[PDB]
Amino acid sequence: MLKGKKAVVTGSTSGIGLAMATELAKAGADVVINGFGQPEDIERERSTLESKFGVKAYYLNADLSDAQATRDFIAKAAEALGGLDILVNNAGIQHTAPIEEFPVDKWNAIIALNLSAVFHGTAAALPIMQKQGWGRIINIASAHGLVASVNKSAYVAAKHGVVGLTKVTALENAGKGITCNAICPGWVRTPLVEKQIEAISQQKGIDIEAAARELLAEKQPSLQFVTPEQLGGAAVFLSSAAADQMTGTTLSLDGGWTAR
Amino acid sequence: MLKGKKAVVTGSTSGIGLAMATELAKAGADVVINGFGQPEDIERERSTLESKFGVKAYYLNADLSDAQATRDFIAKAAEALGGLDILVNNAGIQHTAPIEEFPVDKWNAIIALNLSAVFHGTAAALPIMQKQGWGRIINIASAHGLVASVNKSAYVAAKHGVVGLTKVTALENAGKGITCNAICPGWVRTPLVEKQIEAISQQKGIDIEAAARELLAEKQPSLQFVTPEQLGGAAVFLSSAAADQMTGTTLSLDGGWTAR
Amino acid sequence: MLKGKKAVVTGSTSGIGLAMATELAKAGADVVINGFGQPEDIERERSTLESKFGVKAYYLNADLSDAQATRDFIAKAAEALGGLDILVNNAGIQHTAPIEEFPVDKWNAIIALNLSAVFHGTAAALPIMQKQGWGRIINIASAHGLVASVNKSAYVAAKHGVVGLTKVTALENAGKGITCNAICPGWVRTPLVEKQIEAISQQKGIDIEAAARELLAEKQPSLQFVTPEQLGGAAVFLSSAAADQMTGTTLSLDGGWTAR
Amino acid sequence: MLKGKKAVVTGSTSGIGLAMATELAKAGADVVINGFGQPEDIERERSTLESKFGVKAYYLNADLSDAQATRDFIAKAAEALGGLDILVNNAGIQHTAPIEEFPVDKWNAIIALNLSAVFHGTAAALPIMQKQGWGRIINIASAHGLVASVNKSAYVAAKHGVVGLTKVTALENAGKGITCNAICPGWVRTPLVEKQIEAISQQKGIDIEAAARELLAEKQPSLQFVTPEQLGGAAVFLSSAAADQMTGTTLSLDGGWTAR
Ligand SMILES: NC(=O)c1ccc[n+]([C@@H]2O[C@H](COP(=O)([O-])OP(=O)(O)OC[C@H]3O[C@@H](n4cnc5c(N)ncnc54)[C@H](O)[C@@H]3O)[C@@H](O)[C@H]2O)c1
Ligand SMILES: NC(=O)c1ccc[n+]([C@@H]2O[C@H](COP(=O)([O-])OP(=O)(O)OC[C@H]3O[C@@H](n4cnc5c(N)ncnc54)[C@H](O)[C@@H]3O)[C@@H](O)[C@H]2O)c1
Ligand SMILES: NC(=O)c1ccc[n+]([C@@H]2O[C@H](COP(=O)([O-])OP(=O)(O)OC[C@H]3O[C@@H](n4cnc5c(N)ncnc54)[C@H](O)[C@@H]3O)[C@@H](O)[C@H]2O)c1
Ligand SMILES: NC(=O)c1ccc[n+]([C@@H]2O[C@H](COP(=O)([O-])OP(=O)(O)OC[C@H]3O[C@@H](n4cnc5c(N)ncnc54)[C@H](O)[C@@H]3O)[C@@H](O)[C@H]2O)c1
Ligand SMILES: [Ca+2]
Ligand SMILES: [Ca+2]
Ligand SMILES: [Cl-]
Ligand SMILES: [Cl-]
Ligand SMILES: [Cl-]
Repeated sequence: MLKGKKAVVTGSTSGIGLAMATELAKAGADVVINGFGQPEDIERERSTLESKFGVKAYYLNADLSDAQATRDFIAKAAEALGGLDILVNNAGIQHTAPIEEFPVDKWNAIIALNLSAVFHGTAAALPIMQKQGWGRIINIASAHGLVASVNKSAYVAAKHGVVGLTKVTALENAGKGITCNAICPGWVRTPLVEKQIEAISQQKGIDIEAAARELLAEKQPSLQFVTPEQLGGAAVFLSSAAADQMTGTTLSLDGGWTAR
Repeated sequence: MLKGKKAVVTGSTSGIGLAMATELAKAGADVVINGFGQPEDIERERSTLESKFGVKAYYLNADLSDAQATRDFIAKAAEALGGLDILVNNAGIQHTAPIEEFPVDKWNAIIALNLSAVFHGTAAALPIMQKQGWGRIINIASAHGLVASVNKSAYVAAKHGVVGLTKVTALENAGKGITCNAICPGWVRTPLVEKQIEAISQQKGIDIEAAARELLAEKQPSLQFVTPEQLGGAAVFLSSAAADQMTGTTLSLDGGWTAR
Repeated sequence: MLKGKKAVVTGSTSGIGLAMATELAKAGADVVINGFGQPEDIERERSTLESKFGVKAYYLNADLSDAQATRDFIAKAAEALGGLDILVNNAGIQHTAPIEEFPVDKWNAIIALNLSAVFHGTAAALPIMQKQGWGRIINIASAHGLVASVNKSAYVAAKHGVVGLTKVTALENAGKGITCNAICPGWVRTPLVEKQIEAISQQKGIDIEAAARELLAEKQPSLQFVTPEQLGGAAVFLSSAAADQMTGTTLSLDGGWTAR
Repeated sequence: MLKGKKAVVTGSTSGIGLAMATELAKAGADVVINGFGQPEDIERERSTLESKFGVKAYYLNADLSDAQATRDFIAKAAEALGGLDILVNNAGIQHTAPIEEFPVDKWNAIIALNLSAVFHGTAAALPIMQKQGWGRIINIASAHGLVASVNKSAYVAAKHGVVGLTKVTALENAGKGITCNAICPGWVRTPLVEKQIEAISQQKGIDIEAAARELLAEKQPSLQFVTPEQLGGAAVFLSSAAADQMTGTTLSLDGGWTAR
């Protein structure tokens, strides 16, 4: 459904980001992968996109925690793609600790990437989409953008802001043919959560995978993880014309996390 | 995208219901419509379905406001298709008036259909899906299942109820291959809506299309109606394996209505 | 605080409702209580209520599930008070049980009491509060009016309904000097809940005071029961002048229940 | 009554913060105000707080936008009041502008003061309350912490961030005797707002009162601004025992803003 569209995905050299660039390409969209890692992989990964889906893939490095760098990013990203229809702010970092102790430097880091990066990101993007008369800004928030969890102050503060920011963007460009929504995922066994499948498994020491099928049991009623492909799928739906009038809202995939 | 699957939509003889079945059929699925009207209009709609999408289309009458009648409906609808994977409880009605002047028979009439029917249609269908190991319950609430408007008590109550019933249904069958979600549409220009557009037309004694754009410019920030066709597309998505972990939540297609 | 103010509280011969009336009286209001029980016990509460707080207290039996009786109730209750400034629709019932197995009668009754009863009582009251230019309609919903939970479909539904209905009331009478909010309590150790604690203690075969701690843990993080006197104090406050602008919202007292 | 207890209110030299401190004092609590302004107007309000409520009112200058400054502030404040029982993080600023034109400097300033400040404030304040076993943290978010309005990206994002932070604060200190809640008020006629009123006045060609009516008209059903005094009443209620079990939730006084 997305043939001929130009999309950009932040933090997409791995995890949920990569799975998304994956599905958008499959939908027939040219994509601008972004993130960190061994140049080799990133290339094998970008290279592999044009192979599976027959679209054009481009890689641009950018530490999206820096406002200007981020803004200069999308601009170059757009230059490479020769346009900019779909922007998906996905890059993000997680840190655990009770407030009174949360490192001050970590707090600023999460806010700067998990939230601020979304704003500047959008800022630069909008003029282009506005000019065109069509656009899909897809912010990747999380359950923790609607509800809260212990010792994740910074992460929850950030995501809650992302969701809120999403609304503003939606209303501000209402009817313009442009939409902004925020996918709010649950438990996705990636490195960001694998660090918590082993942390919760050292305070009990019990099986490393028992601390997982347990990790879920406490938050996700489905007792099953949410696969990145599925998220990429949701990003594809948001980009369809079926969603022309779905703006400023949140789309949750959390095995029933928010239902209770 | 749904080849083989069997679907059912209450109140699908016209309006949003009909559009729902149409996209489910278009996606390759046998559907069972239902509703009121001139058998002539119903038969053409039922047949146009088998003709345009090359699938089996069954018609079943039932005054879903009747308990055993609706529960019976479900089973008889399961024999018609020879199984039952998707259920779209979309039947519903309306009445405008201030709380202290809302006929008690209207209050009832609404709660019976708009809320109770979803309950009876579910309980009847659940045992079936539970045995198949797969299932989809799509309840068509509204924006009035999240926020409220004047002189629509009954309707706002039942929707707020369908949303909460949706939540419960999702939790009781988590990880069983069955998901339950609520589509909370915004203004869709149907007859149920055309009735209020005309009431505004006369109240302010203004144009009929001038009274339309007004109804929008009050709740729908996009100033654009939500096409039934899109809602049928959002229903198709809730059926895709992409939404296997999307359960017990609402899917707002409202042009910004709940963003503010 | 409320010296002189004339209040009414459905289902107050016991538990939460009795508390709601107790703080109301304690705050200087004349109160009308109602509900089932032994005419002896009922007289005692009404009795104590009078001489302990120095205000008039009346009783009025009426089965609130009877739409017609309940309306005659407020008018009747209004006559004894010679006014009606505050209305608290508190009465309600529970019934644990899956969906495919929820007795249609158990659903009908909870819907008739927990939801419909609120509507009628409000319709029968608004008129009075409207003419005087001051009113307080305090609805007792529940966290389950905000989020769902297994085997409690009828309850969770009706509760969402109340929150939704509450909003409509507030909007229809906004500015008139009448406010409408919904108190949403967490676990309150009352007969209604003890009954569930006695089931968990039965199912798991553990100590009763233990099952109580286990009940709390699951949904209520504070691990401390919400107290009646508390919900009472909250109801009082909603009647203060600070609340004057607080209308059509939910006041949640659940020890974190809905925060996660 | 809060006699004995000690309280702190950021940004209280005027506006909502000032009315907040006046109510806690009237309740009998010794308070510490903070903010900017003319040392005479500051020292004036400070005096009235003692000469009118018979309590101790200390003053402390500090640019809450600075992480360390706010962390020492609560430090000195505690040492000043000889303790810290109630923290009211109120300090905040606004700036209207559409995402694409919203000043980067203007953004980071709003985030540092409308979100981060709440963080550090809470970070230094907790240790004290934790050791005491009792505490109250009152965050002054806004209706824009639940919903969104155009051209307020920074502000909306920050508020949600707060409503978000509020939850983690509560959860983390759940059952400890310390609660965290957020007051999300609607339009409160203050400078911050008179500025938005004078923008609609000179940008539409009409009275400064013609615009006010509109300001409310659009978002506030009650068509009446919320009074800074009422907010204080809320804050007082939150510090009461009636609210011992009310934690991690928002307390909205918007006049129906969020009900629709
Ligand atoms: N893992 C989960 O359960 C889960 C749940 C909900 C939401 N999310 C979100 O999904 C998105 C990706 O998280 P993840 O799980 O994939 O973690 P990840 O570790 O798997 O991915 C982080 C991605 O961001 C890149 N990144 C590194 N530095 C960056 C920078 N300065 N700017 C931008 N990107 C940078 C990484 O190299 C990587 O590609 C995030 O914003 C996170 O909110 C994850
Ligand atoms: N129009 C909107 O803006 C809008 C917005 C939100 C939700 N909805 C919902 O969409 C669904 C359809 O509403 P609509 O706009 O299509 O109105 P409609 O008038 O267009 O459709 C009502 C459908 O129900 C059928 N119906 C008649 N009697 C019935 C009965 N006894 N039992 C079951 N169905 C019966 C009708 O024949 C028709 O097919 C509803 O539940 C309504 O909540 C509509
Ligand atoms: N216990 C909790 O944790 C909890 C939590 C949230 C909400 N609530 C609500 O508090 C309200 C009171 O519940 P409860 O815990 O006090 O149960 P309860 O058993 O303690 O009280 C029920 C009250 O309703 C009366 N009642 C009996 N038949 C009635 C009828 N036909 N019509 C009206 N009232 C009738 C009862 O005699 C009693 O006074 C309810 O609507 C329930 O939703 C309770
Ligand atoms: N006015 C409204 O309608 C309204 C509505 C919702 C929320 N609020 C909130 O009320 C709180 C106060 O807003 P306001 O309306 O009173 O604006 P205000 O202009 O009236 O008050 C701003 C307060 O912050 C102080 N301030 C100055 N520099 C500061 C600094 N560096 N750090 C901290 N504080 C500083 C000011 O001196 C003043 O006391 C805010 O966080 C704002 O969210 C106001
Ligand atoms: Ca929740
Ligand atoms: Ca709203
Ligand atoms: Cl947690
Ligand atoms: Cl309205
Ligand atoms: Cl707006």
